[PDB]
Amino acid sequence: EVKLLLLGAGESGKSTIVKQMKIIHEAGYSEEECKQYKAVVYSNTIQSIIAIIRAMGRLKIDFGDAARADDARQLFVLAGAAEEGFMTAELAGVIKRLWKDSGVQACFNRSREYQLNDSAAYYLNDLDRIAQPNYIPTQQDVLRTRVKTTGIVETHFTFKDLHFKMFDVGGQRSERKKWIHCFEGVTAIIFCVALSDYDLVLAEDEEMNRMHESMKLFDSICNNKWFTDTSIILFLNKKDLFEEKIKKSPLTICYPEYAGSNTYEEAAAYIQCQFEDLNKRKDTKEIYTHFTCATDTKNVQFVFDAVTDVIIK
Ligand SMILES: Nc1nc2c(ncn2[C@@H]2O[C@H](COP(=O)(O)OP(=O)(O)O)[C@@H](O)[C@H]2O)c(=O)[nH]1
Ligand code: ALF
Ligand SMILES: [Mg+2]
Repeated sequence: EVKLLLLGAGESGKSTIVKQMKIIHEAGYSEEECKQYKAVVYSNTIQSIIAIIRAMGRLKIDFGDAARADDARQLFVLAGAAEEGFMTAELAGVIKRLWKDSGVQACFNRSREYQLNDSAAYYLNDLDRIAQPNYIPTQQDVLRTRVKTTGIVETHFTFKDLHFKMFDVGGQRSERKKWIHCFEGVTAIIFCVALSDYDLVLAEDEEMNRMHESMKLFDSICNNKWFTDTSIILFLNKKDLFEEKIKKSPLTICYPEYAGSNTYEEAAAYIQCQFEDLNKRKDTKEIYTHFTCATDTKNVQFVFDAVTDVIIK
């Protein structure tokens, strides 16, 4: 009986790691379970297109083609069905024309300037498929869903003859007050960090850099004497989004003294060292770091397999 606790700031990938356990250790989501997320997919998709159109006003960005104005009006007239688990070929068209508009795209490419779901493009780019009549979300569609965790979620599974009890909590500031309820008998903590957060700000605070917040959290948990005997595993998550982002957005936004290049390998090791540096007992305490893509099942499988042997030692 092993107890794992998934900690980290909001949207770091904790719940997505939990979803993988089902796919990797069980048999993935059944049809009835996939259908349950159908409305979340649609809700997520409609909320993402609205967040972009909402930002265009704030940033004063015009549509590329004047006619998009009617489509934008139609969107709100029709948005209500989507939430109920319904997508009409009419609504689908509206969203598709909007998504392809150059002004909408220009706004999309300035997303660090507001709050947008990591999966907006994933879904918006796959509209034809997800809008089909009789659509049932795929395993990846489920993994891509965004649903806020509030409270404590407990999940169980068997792996390598061990019975796992995985604990997951909410990372927003207002939720952190609930973390101490899970502190008992923890075999290992899996601290999730979103690498692509380096240039974003807190949903709960536009004055606070998202990566700095994680550092504050990791420093706290890692050096908490209560966890002196718990294995600290660090997942430097969203390696796939970081890879694409490092090429165009400067890391000096987060770490002003970074003198390396806009490359993945070099910028990734740097962030690793920043976090590993917070450990105050480097000779007595070990940090087990892994770079991950929580939405990629094969990646998570090989990484979880390695993490368990560590737990098995
Ligand atoms: N592309 C990409 N998105 C991810 C990854 N990890 C999680 N996501 C997406 O990021 C969003 C937030 O993750 P979630 O697991 O809800 O985070 P929590 O708030 O920490 O539980 C969800 O829509 C996920 O599908 C990753 O490595 N790559
Ligand atoms: F934003 Al998270 F679980 F911390 F939804
Ligand atoms: Mg969660």
